[PDB]
Amino acid sequence: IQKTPQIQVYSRHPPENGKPNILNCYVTQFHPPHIEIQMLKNGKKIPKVEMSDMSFSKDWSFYILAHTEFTPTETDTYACRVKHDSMAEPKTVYWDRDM
Repeated sequence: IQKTPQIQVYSRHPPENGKPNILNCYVTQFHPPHIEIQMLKNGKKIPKVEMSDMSFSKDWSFYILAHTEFTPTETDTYACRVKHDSMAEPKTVYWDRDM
């Protein structure tokens, strides 16, 4: 049947407040390919998000990478929100600084 996405949210480099960085949302192991991915800053969709082409895995699933430039601060929250038919509602995964 439908396969549920695995979602990994991570920065390129160890985060330092006030230093520009790249935030990534890597979504894997989903089927069918229809999916909606948003990267969020304080709950608001980030307008400048780059999406890789979607690829297919030999384990019978699709994967894709969203990323954006960001500057971490003490108070800003970042997340990736993923809507897929395998799930009853969109899943929000927070960037975890305790990472």
